[PDB]
Amino acid sequence: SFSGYLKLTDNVYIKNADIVEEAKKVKPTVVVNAANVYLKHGGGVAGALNKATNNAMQVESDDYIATNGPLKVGGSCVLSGHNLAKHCLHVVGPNVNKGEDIQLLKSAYENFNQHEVLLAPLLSAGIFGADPIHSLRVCVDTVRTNVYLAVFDKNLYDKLVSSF
Ligand SMILES: O=C(O)C[C@@H](NC(=O)c1ncnc2[nH]ccc12)c1ccc(F)cc1
Repeated sequence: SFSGYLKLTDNVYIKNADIVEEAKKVKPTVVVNAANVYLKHGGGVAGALNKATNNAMQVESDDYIATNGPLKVGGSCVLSGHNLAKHCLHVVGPNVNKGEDIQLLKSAYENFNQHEVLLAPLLSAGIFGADPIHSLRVCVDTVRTNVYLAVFDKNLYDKLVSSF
């Protein structure tokens, strides 16, 4: 059901789209969230996905943290996708604006290999502060399963495709 995506490799596809609108249209098995270790979904992709769930994502996330403690940078957990997908894979890429190690970006993308197909944002890009051209290269060199990337910023999408 994914449509209008540009094929970058055998398994990586990309589109200039709002991941919330894409998830509402496709209802994928898995939507990836650009999470932090506390699952505090304030801004960026996380804030937008949580708002689309009417805060149900944050209520579920707070119960998960109260039981399990925080995730590791480079780690993930599978929770409900609520009204957006069957599941949400919350993945923690390093936040360069918080001083985190960019070398953990490959470990973050490895979580995608546990799922046959995913709708996802570009990890550690945007307000997480990493070079998005680097994030796209690590994605295509790490993920082996079928990944549909939704890039919100139009200017960024154009820059990523022309430089790929
Ligand atoms: O412009 C971009 O694609 C990069 C940016 N993505 C979004 O904020 C983004 N991407 C897709 N759908 C969206 N809907 C509402 C926001 C949103 C970003 C990626 C990872 C991250 F950790 C933080 C931000």
